[PDB]
Amino acid sequence: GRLATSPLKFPGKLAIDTLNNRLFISDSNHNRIIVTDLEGNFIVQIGSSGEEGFQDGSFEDAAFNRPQGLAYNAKKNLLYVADTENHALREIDFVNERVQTLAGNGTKGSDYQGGRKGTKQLLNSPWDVCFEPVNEKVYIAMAGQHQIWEYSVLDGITRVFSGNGYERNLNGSTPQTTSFAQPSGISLGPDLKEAYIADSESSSIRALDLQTGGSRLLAGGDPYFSENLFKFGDNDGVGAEVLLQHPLGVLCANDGQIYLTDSYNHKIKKLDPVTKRVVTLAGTGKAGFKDGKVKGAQLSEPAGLAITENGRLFVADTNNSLIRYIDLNKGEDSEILTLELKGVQPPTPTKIVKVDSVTSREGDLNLKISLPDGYHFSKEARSKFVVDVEPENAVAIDPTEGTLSPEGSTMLHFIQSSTSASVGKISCKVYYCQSVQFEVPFKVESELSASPTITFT
Ligand code: NA
Repeated sequence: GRLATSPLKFPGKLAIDTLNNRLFISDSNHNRIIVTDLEGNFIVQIGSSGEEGFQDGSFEDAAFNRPQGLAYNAKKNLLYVADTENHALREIDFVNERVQTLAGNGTKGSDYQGGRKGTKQLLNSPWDVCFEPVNEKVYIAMAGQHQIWEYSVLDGITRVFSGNGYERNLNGSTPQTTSFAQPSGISLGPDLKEAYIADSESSSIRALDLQTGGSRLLAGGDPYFSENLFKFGDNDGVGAEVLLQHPLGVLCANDGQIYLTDSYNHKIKKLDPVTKRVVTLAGTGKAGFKDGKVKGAQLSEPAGLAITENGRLFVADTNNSLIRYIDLNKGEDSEILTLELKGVQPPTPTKIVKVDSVTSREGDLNLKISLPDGYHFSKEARSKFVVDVEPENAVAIDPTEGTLSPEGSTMLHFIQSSTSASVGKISCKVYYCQSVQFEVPFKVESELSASPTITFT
Protein backbone atom coordinates (compact mmCIF):
# COMPACT_ATOMS: atom_id res chain seq x y z
CA GLY A 1 0.00 0.00 0.00
CA ARG A 2 0.90 3.68 -0.01
CA LEU A 3 2.45 3.49 3.47
CA ALA A 4 5.02 0.83 2.51
CA THR A 5 6.17 2.57 -0.68
CA SER A 6 6.58 6.15 0.55
CA PRO A 7 10.02 7.73 -0.06
CA LEU A 8 9.31 10.35 2.63
CA LYS A 9 10.02 10.17 6.36
CA PHE A 10 7.86 12.32 8.66
CA PRO A 11 7.32 15.26 6.27
CA GLY A 12 6.30 18.16 8.46
CA LYS A 13 5.48 21.14 6.24
CA LEU A 14 4.53 22.25 2.72
CA ALA A 15 4.60 25.30 0.50
CA ILE A 16 3.17 25.90 -2.96
CA ASP A 17 4.03 28.01 -6.00
CA THR A 18 0.65 28.42 -7.66
CA LEU A 19 2.04 30.32 -10.67
CA ASN A 20 4.41 27.56 -11.82
CA ASN A 21 2.41 24.67 -10.25
CA ARG A 22 5.07 23.45 -7.83
CA LEU A 23 4.69 21.76 -4.44
CA PHE A 24 7.54 22.12 -1.93
CA ILE A 25 7.82 19.27 0.59
CA SER A 26 9.88 19.46 3.77
CA ASP A 27 10.94 15.79 3.99
CA SER A 28 11.95 16.49 7.55
CA ASN A 29 13.56 13.30 8.81
CA HIS A 30 15.35 12.86 5.47
CA ASN A 31 16.92 16.31 5.92
CA ARG A 32 15.85 17.44 2.46
CA ILE A 33 13.39 19.56 0.48
CA ILE A 34 11.59 17.87 -2.44
CA VAL A 35 9.99 19.84 -5.27
CA THR A 36 7.22 18.18 -7.30
CA ASP A 37 4.48 19.38 -9.60
CA LEU A 38 0.94 19.43 -8.21
CA GLU A 39 0.39 15.83 -9.36
CA GLY A 40 3.40 14.55 -7.43
CA ASN A 41 5.90 14.34 -10.30
CA PHE A 42 9.47 14.88 -9.14
CA ILE A 43 11.22 18.06 -10.30
CA VAL A 44 14.27 18.56 -8.07
CA GLN A 45 15.51 17.93 -4.56
CA ILE A 46 17.85 19.74 -2.23
CA GLY A 47 19.59 17.34 0.16
CA SER A 48 19.57 14.12 -1.90
CA SER A 49 21.98 12.29 0.43
CA GLY A 50 19.49 12.52 3.30
CA GLU A 51 22.37 13.19 5.72
CA GLU A 52 21.96 15.63 8.58
CA GLY A 53 24.22 18.62 8.17
CA PHE A 54 24.56 22.39 7.94
CA GLN A 55 26.03 23.28 4.54
CA ASP A 56 25.40 26.09 2.06
CA GLY A 57 26.09 25.84 -1.66
CA SER A 58 24.82 23.98 -4.71
CA PHE A 59 21.85 21.65 -4.49
CA GLU A 60 24.40 18.84 -4.57
CA ASP A 61 26.35 20.13 -1.55
CA ALA A 62 23.63 21.65 0.63
CA ALA A 63 22.60 20.06 3.91
CA PHE A 64 19.74 20.58 6.36
CA ASN A 65 18.95 19.16 9.80
CA ARG A 66 15.31 18.12 10.32
CA PRO A 67 13.87 21.15 8.47
CA GLN A 68 10.25 22.17 9.03
CA GLY A 69 8.51 25.31 7.71
CA LEU A 70 8.67 26.57 4.14
CA ALA A 71 7.64 29.83 2.50
CA TYR A 72 7.79 30.76 -1.17
CA ASN A 73 8.90 34.18 -2.46
CA ALA A 74 7.09 34.51 -5.81
CA LYS A 75 8.89 37.73 -6.82
CA LYS A 76 12.39 36.24 -6.53
CA ASN A 77 11.76 32.47 -6.98
CA LEU A 78 13.19 31.71 -3.52
CA LEU A 79 12.09 29.25 -0.84
CA TYR A 80 12.64 30.16 2.81
CA VAL A 81 13.33 27.17 5.11
CA ALA A 82 12.99 26.93 8.89
CA ASP A 83 15.95 24.57 9.36
CA THR A 84 14.88 23.62 12.85
CA GLU A 85 17.74 21.57 14.31
CA ASN A 86 20.32 23.93 12.77
CA HIS A 87 18.52 26.86 14.45
CA ALA A 88 18.75 28.65 11.11
CA LEU A 89 16.72 30.31 8.39
CA ARG A 90 17.86 29.13 4.94
CA GLU A 91 17.11 30.33 1.42
CA ILE A 92 16.83 28.04 -1.60
CA ASP A 93 17.51 30.04 -4.79
CA PHE A 94 15.98 28.25 -7.77
CA VAL A 95 17.35 30.74 -10.31
CA ASN A 96 20.98 29.96 -9.36
CA GLU A 97 20.31 26.54 -7.75
CA ARG A 98 22.02 27.45 -4.48
CA VAL A 99 21.27 27.35 -0.76
CA GLN A 100 22.42 30.04 1.63
CA THR A 101 21.89 30.79 5.29
CA LEU A 102 19.99 33.99 6.07
CA ALA A 103 19.97 33.95 9.87
CA GLY A 104 21.14 31.75 12.71
CA ASN A 105 24.43 29.93 12.79
CA GLY A 106 23.81 26.28 13.72
CA THR A 107 23.87 26.76 17.50
CA LYS A 108 20.82 27.13 19.72
CA GLY A 109 20.54 30.67 21.01
CA SER A 110 19.12 32.18 24.20
CA ASP A 111 18.67 35.71 22.86
CA TYR A 112 15.11 36.87 23.55
CA GLN A 113 15.45 40.25 21.77
CA GLY A 114 17.74 39.85 18.77
CA GLY A 115 18.26 42.73 16.35
CA ARG A 116 21.57 41.52 14.92
CA LYS A 117 22.12 41.07 11.19
CA GLY A 118 21.96 37.76 9.39
CA THR A 119 24.04 34.89 10.67
CA LYS A 120 25.25 36.93 13.64
CA GLN A 121 21.73 36.57 15.07
CA LEU A 122 21.21 33.23 16.80
CA LEU A 123 17.82 31.49 16.60
CA ASN A 124 16.14 28.77 18.66
CA SER A 125 14.22 26.00 16.95
CA PRO A 126 12.45 27.89 14.21
CA TRP A 127 9.53 25.75 13.10
CA ASP A 128 7.51 27.71 10.55
CA VAL A 129 7.86 30.70 8.25
CA CYS A 130 5.62 32.92 6.16
CA PHE A 131 6.61 35.69 3.75
CA GLU A 132 4.97 39.11 3.78
CA PRO A 133 5.69 40.32 0.23
CA VAL A 134 4.81 44.03 0.54
CA ASN A 135 7.18 44.93 3.39
CA GLU A 136 9.47 41.97 2.52
CA LYS A 137 9.51 40.30 5.94
CA VAL A 138 9.74 36.63 6.89
CA TYR A 139 7.81 35.92 10.10
CA ILE A 140 9.20 32.96 12.05
CA ALA A 141 7.40 30.77 14.56
CA MET A 142 10.28 30.49 17.04
CA ALA A 143 9.00 27.38 18.83
CA GLY A 144 12.08 27.02 21.03
CA GLN A 145 11.56 30.38 22.76
CA HIS A 146 7.76 30.79 22.55
CA GLN A 147 8.10 33.87 20.33
CA ILE A 148 7.38 35.09 16.82
CA TRP A 149 10.40 36.69 15.13
CA GLU A 150 10.80 38.91 12.08
CA TYR A 151 13.56 38.59 9.46
CA SER A 152 13.97 41.66 7.22
CA VAL A 153 14.65 40.44 3.67
CA LEU A 154 16.15 43.74 2.51
CA ASP A 155 18.78 44.17 5.24
CA GLY A 156 18.97 40.93 7.25
CA ILE A 157 17.94 42.35 10.62
CA THR A 158 16.43 39.47 12.62
CA ARG A 159 14.55 40.43 15.78
CA VAL A 160 11.83 39.36 18.18
CA PHE A 161 8.42 40.48 16.93
CA SER A 162 6.02 39.24 19.61
CA GLY A 163 6.22 37.31 22.87
CA ASN A 164 8.05 37.77 26.19
CA GLY A 165 9.56 34.24 26.09
CA TYR A 166 7.46 32.71 28.86
CA GLU A 167 5.32 29.77 27.82
CA ARG A 168 1.68 30.79 28.23
CA ASN A 169 -1.41 31.69 26.23
CA LEU A 170 -1.32 35.42 26.96
CA ASN A 171 -2.97 37.78 24.46
CA GLY A 172 -1.86 41.32 25.27
CA SER A 173 -1.63 44.34 23.00
CA THR A 174 2.17 44.76 22.84
CA PRO A 175 5.05 42.38 22.07
CA GLN A 176 6.08 42.12 25.73
CA THR A 177 2.53 41.60 27.02
CA THR A 178 1.98 38.61 24.73
CA SER A 179 3.25 35.09 25.19
CA PHE A 180 3.09 31.98 23.03
CA ALA A 181 3.33 28.27 23.80
CA GLN A 182 5.44 26.32 21.29
CA PRO A 183 4.13 28.24 18.25
CA SER A 184 4.68 25.85 15.34
CA GLY A 185 2.66 27.19 12.41
CA ILE A 186 2.15 30.67 10.98
CA SER A 187 0.07 31.89 8.04
CA LEU A 188 -0.71 35.40 6.84
CA GLY A 189 -4.23 36.69 6.36
CA PRO A 190 -5.44 37.94 2.97
CA ASP A 191 -4.95 41.64 3.79
CA LEU A 192 -1.51 40.91 5.29
CA LYS A 193 -2.58 42.65 8.51
CA GLU A 194 -2.57 39.59 10.77
CA ALA A 195 -0.75 36.28 11.03
CA TYR A 196 -2.60 33.23 12.31
CA ILE A 197 -0.61 31.10 14.74
CA ALA A 198 -0.85 27.41 15.61
CA ASP A 199 -0.01 27.76 19.32
CA SER A 200 0.72 24.09 19.73
CA GLU A 201 1.27 23.70 23.47
CA SER A 202 -1.68 25.85 24.51
CA SER A 203 -3.76 23.89 21.96
CA SER A 204 -5.15 27.08 20.44
CA ILE A 205 -5.24 29.14 17.25
CA ARG A 206 -4.33 32.80 17.70
CA ALA A 207 -4.08 35.91 15.53
CA LEU A 208 -0.99 38.14 15.67
CA ASP A 209 -1.35 41.85 14.78
CA LEU A 210 1.45 42.67 12.30
CA GLN A 211 1.33 46.38 13.12
CA THR A 212 1.41 46.23 16.94
CA GLY A 213 2.83 42.87 17.93
CA GLY A 214 -0.26 42.16 20.02
CA SER A 215 -2.29 38.99 19.73
CA ARG A 216 -5.79 37.65 20.29
CA LEU A 217 -7.24 34.19 20.97
CA LEU A 218 -9.46 32.76 18.22
CA ALA A 219 -10.37 29.25 19.41
CA GLY A 220 -9.15 26.49 21.68
CA GLY A 221 -7.24 26.69 24.91
CA ASP A 222 -8.09 28.36 28.20
CA PRO A 223 -9.07 32.04 27.79
CA TYR A 224 -8.90 32.69 31.56
CA PHE A 225 -5.78 30.81 32.76
CA SER A 226 -2.91 31.72 30.47
CA GLU A 227 -0.64 29.22 32.21
CA ASN A 228 -2.97 26.26 31.59
CA LEU A 229 -1.42 23.98 28.97
CA PHE A 230 -3.92 21.19 29.63
CA LYS A 231 -7.06 22.67 28.07
CA PHE A 232 -7.08 20.15 25.25
CA GLY A 233 -9.45 17.62 23.76
CA ASP A 234 -11.49 17.21 20.58
CA ASN A 235 -14.63 19.34 20.51
CA ASP A 236 -16.14 21.35 17.67
CA GLY A 237 -18.06 24.53 18.46
CA VAL A 238 -17.52 28.26 18.92
CA GLY A 239 -14.67 30.01 20.71
CA ALA A 240 -14.27 28.67 24.26
CA GLU A 241 -16.34 25.54 23.53
CA VAL A 242 -13.62 24.41 21.11
CA LEU A 243 -11.02 21.86 22.18
CA LEU A 244 -7.97 21.01 20.06
CA GLN A 245 -4.78 19.15 20.94
CA HIS A 246 -1.36 20.39 19.81
CA PRO A 247 -2.19 21.88 16.38
CA LEU A 248 1.03 22.11 14.39
CA GLY A 249 -0.18 23.62 11.09
CA VAL A 250 -2.39 26.50 10.07
CA LEU A 251 -3.29 28.03 6.73
CA CYS A 252 -5.38 31.06 5.81
CA ALA A 253 -7.11 30.73 2.42
CA ASN A 254 -7.90 33.62 0.08
CA ASP A 255 -11.50 33.81 1.34
CA GLY A 256 -10.12 34.40 4.84
CA GLN A 257 -11.16 31.02 6.26
CA ILE A 258 -8.58 29.09 8.25
CA TYR A 259 -7.63 25.47 7.83
CA LEU A 260 -5.67 23.76 10.57
CA THR A 261 -4.16 20.41 11.38
CA ASP A 262 -5.46 19.41 14.84
CA SER A 263 -2.41 17.27 14.95
CA TYR A 264 -2.80 15.14 18.07
CA ASN A 265 -6.44 14.49 17.19
CA HIS A 266 -5.55 13.26 13.68
CA LYS A 267 -7.95 15.69 12.01
CA ILE A 268 -8.07 18.60 9.60
CA LYS A 269 -10.37 21.31 10.95
CA LYS A 270 -11.82 24.54 9.58
CA LEU A 271 -11.93 27.74 11.63
CA ASP A 272 -14.02 30.77 10.73
CA PRO A 273 -11.95 33.55 12.35
CA VAL A 274 -14.92 35.93 12.27
CA THR A 275 -17.38 33.75 14.20
CA LYS A 276 -14.67 31.66 15.95
CA ARG A 277 -16.54 28.53 14.83
CA VAL A 278 -14.43 25.38 14.39
CA VAL A 279 -15.70 22.29 12.57
CA THR A 280 -14.05 19.01 11.72
CA LEU A 281 -13.27 18.74 8.00
CA ALA A 282 -11.48 15.39 7.65
CA GLY A 283 -10.54 12.51 9.97
CA THR A 284 -12.45 10.44 12.50
CA GLY A 285 -9.96 11.27 15.25
CA LYS A 286 -8.49 7.76 15.30
CA ALA A 287 -4.87 7.62 14.17
CA GLY A 288 -4.57 5.72 10.92
CA PHE A 289 -4.43 5.78 7.15
CA LYS A 290 -7.72 5.67 5.24
CA ASP A 291 -8.61 7.64 2.10
CA GLY A 292 -12.09 8.49 0.90
CA LYS A 293 -15.03 10.52 2.21
CA VAL A 294 -13.52 13.09 4.53
CA LYS A 295 -15.60 12.40 7.65
CA GLY A 296 -14.74 8.67 7.54
CA ALA A 297 -11.06 9.07 6.61
CA GLN A 298 -8.05 8.69 8.90
CA LEU A 299 -4.83 10.68 9.24
CA SER A 300 -1.89 10.26 11.59
CA GLU A 301 -0.44 13.40 13.22
CA PRO A 302 -0.92 15.73 10.22
CA ALA A 303 1.23 18.86 10.63
CA GLY A 304 1.49 21.12 7.56
CA LEU A 305 -0.84 22.47 4.89
CA ALA A 306 -0.72 24.23 1.55
CA ILE A 307 -3.45 25.31 -0.86
CA THR A 308 -3.86 25.97 -4.57
CA GLU A 309 -5.89 28.83 -6.02
CA ASN A 310 -8.43 26.23 -7.21
CA GLY A 311 -9.08 24.96 -3.67
CA ARG A 312 -6.96 21.82 -3.44
CA LEU A 313 -5.71 21.58 0.14
CA PHE A 314 -2.50 19.56 0.57
CA VAL A 315 -1.66 18.04 3.96
CA ALA A 316 1.65 16.70 5.24
CA ASP A 317 0.29 13.60 6.99
CA THR A 318 3.44 13.35 9.04
CA ASN A 319 3.23 10.06 10.90
CA ASN A 320 2.00 8.27 7.75
CA SER A 321 4.90 9.84 5.80
CA LEU A 322 2.38 10.76 3.09
CA ILE A 323 1.17 13.90 1.36
CA ARG A 324 -2.64 13.91 1.10
CA TYR A 325 -5.05 16.32 -0.55
CA ILE A 326 -8.69 17.46 -0.44
CA ASP A 327 -10.58 19.32 -3.17
CA LEU A 328 -12.49 21.88 -1.14
CA ASN A 329 -14.88 22.70 -3.98
CA LYS A 330 -16.59 19.30 -3.64
CA GLY A 331 -18.35 20.42 -0.49
CA GLU A 332 -19.82 17.66 1.48
CA ASP A 333 -18.92 15.09 -1.11
CA SER A 334 -15.25 15.90 -0.45
CA GLU A 335 -12.73 13.19 -0.20
CA ILE A 336 -9.15 12.99 0.98
CA LEU A 337 -6.77 11.20 -1.35
CA THR A 338 -3.06 10.42 -1.33
CA LEU A 339 -0.56 12.25 -3.52
CA GLU A 340 1.20 9.49 -5.45
CA LEU A 341 4.82 10.58 -5.70
CA LYS A 342 6.42 9.80 -9.04
CA GLY A 343 10.16 9.77 -9.63
CA VAL A 344 10.81 10.76 -5.98
CA GLN A 345 13.61 8.52 -4.85
CA PRO A 346 14.45 7.74 -1.24
CA PRO A 347 17.73 9.30 -0.07
CA THR A 348 20.85 7.78 -1.61
CA PRO A 349 24.05 8.93 0.15
CA THR A 350 36.20 16.43 8.54
CA LYS A 351 33.12 15.86 10.69
CA ILE A 352 31.65 18.89 12.47
CA VAL A 353 29.93 18.60 15.85
CA LYS A 354 27.93 21.60 17.04
CA VAL A 355 28.07 21.65 20.84
CA ASP A 356 25.49 23.18 23.15
CA SER A 357 26.65 26.61 24.28
CA VAL A 358 28.76 26.81 27.45
CA THR A 359 27.23 29.32 29.85
CA SER A 360 29.71 29.32 32.77
CA ARG A 361 32.69 31.64 33.11
CA GLU A 362 34.96 28.76 34.13
CA GLY A 363 34.84 24.98 34.07
CA ASP A 364 35.91 21.79 32.37
CA LEU A 365 35.06 20.22 29.05
CA ASN A 366 34.67 16.43 29.31
CA LEU A 367 35.41 15.19 25.78
CA LYS A 368 34.52 11.58 24.97
CA ILE A 369 34.67 9.98 21.56
CA SER A 370 32.92 6.61 21.25
CA LEU A 371 33.68 3.81 18.81
CA PRO A 372 31.30 1.24 17.33
CA ASP A 373 31.24 -2.28 18.70
CA GLY A 374 34.16 -4.27 17.31
CA TYR A 375 36.45 -1.25 16.92
CA HIS A 376 39.15 -0.08 19.32
CA PHE A 377 41.50 2.89 19.23
CA SER A 378 44.87 2.30 17.58
CA LYS A 379 48.00 1.78 19.67
CA GLU A 380 50.85 3.13 17.50
CA ALA A 381 48.64 6.06 16.47
CA ARG A 382 47.31 7.85 19.55
CA SER A 383 44.45 10.20 18.75
CA LYS A 384 45.49 13.82 19.26
CA PHE A 385 43.54 17.06 19.47
CA VAL A 386 44.24 20.76 18.96
CA VAL A 387 42.23 23.68 20.32
CA ASP A 388 41.52 27.07 18.73
CA VAL A 389 39.24 29.89 19.90
CA GLU A 390 37.46 31.87 17.19
CA PRO A 391 38.29 35.29 18.64
CA GLU A 392 41.79 34.48 19.83
CA ASN A 393 42.26 34.87 23.62
CA ALA A 394 38.49 35.00 24.15
CA VAL A 395 38.74 31.76 26.17
CA ALA A 396 41.80 30.28 27.86
CA ILE A 397 41.65 26.50 27.39
CA ASP A 398 44.45 24.94 29.41
CA PRO A 399 45.45 21.93 27.31
CA THR A 400 45.56 23.57 23.89
CA GLU A 401 46.63 20.24 22.36
CA GLY A 402 47.29 16.71 23.49
CA THR A 403 46.46 13.03 23.12
CA LEU A 404 43.19 11.31 23.91
CA SER A 405 43.12 8.72 26.69
CA PRO A 406 42.88 4.96 25.91
CA GLU A 407 39.09 5.36 26.19
CA GLY A 408 39.10 8.26 23.72
CA SER A 409 38.56 10.89 26.41
CA THR A 410 40.23 14.02 27.70
CA MET A 411 39.45 16.87 30.09
CA LEU A 412 40.08 20.53 29.21
CA HIS A 413 39.88 23.39 31.69
CA PHE A 414 38.52 26.68 30.37
CA ILE A 415 37.91 30.22 31.54
CA GLN A 416 36.25 32.91 29.45
CA SER A 417 38.15 36.14 29.21
CA SER A 418 35.26 38.49 29.07
CA THR A 419 31.53 38.88 28.73
CA SER A 420 31.22 38.37 25.00
CA ALA A 421 30.39 35.35 22.99
CA SER A 422 33.04 33.16 21.37
CA VAL A 423 33.57 29.78 19.72
CA GLY A 424 36.10 27.10 20.64
CA LYS A 425 37.14 24.56 18.01
CA ILE A 426 38.56 21.21 19.18
CA SER A 427 39.98 19.45 16.11
CA CYS A 428 40.61 15.73 16.67
CA LYS A 429 42.61 13.23 14.59
CA VAL A 430 41.29 9.85 15.77
CA TYR A 431 42.87 6.55 14.67
CA TYR A 432 40.82 3.39 15.29
CA CYS A 433 40.70 -0.14 13.88
CA GLN A 434 38.64 10.01 11.15
CA SER A 435 38.62 13.79 11.52
CA VAL A 436 36.10 15.36 13.92
CA GLN A 437 35.89 18.97 14.95
CA PHE A 438 33.87 20.06 17.96
CA GLU A 439 32.57 23.64 17.73
CA VAL A 440 31.89 24.90 21.26
CA PRO A 441 30.01 28.20 21.72
CA PHE A 442 31.02 30.16 24.82
CA LYS A 443 29.13 32.96 26.57
CA VAL A 444 29.13 34.05 30.21
CA GLU A 445 25.78 33.89 32.01
CA SER A 446 26.75 32.32 35.36
CA GLU A 447 29.74 32.56 37.70
CA LEU A 448 29.40 28.96 38.88
CA SER A 449 31.68 26.39 37.28
CA ALA A 450 30.19 24.02 34.70
CA SER A 451 31.38 20.67 33.40
CA PRO A 452 29.61 19.80 30.13
CA THR A 453 30.13 16.53 28.32
CA ILE A 454 31.11 16.70 24.64
CA THR A 455 30.43 13.49 22.74
CA PHE A 456 30.88 11.99 19.28
CA THR A 457 30.57 8.41 18.10
NA1 NA B 1 2.91 24.00 6.14
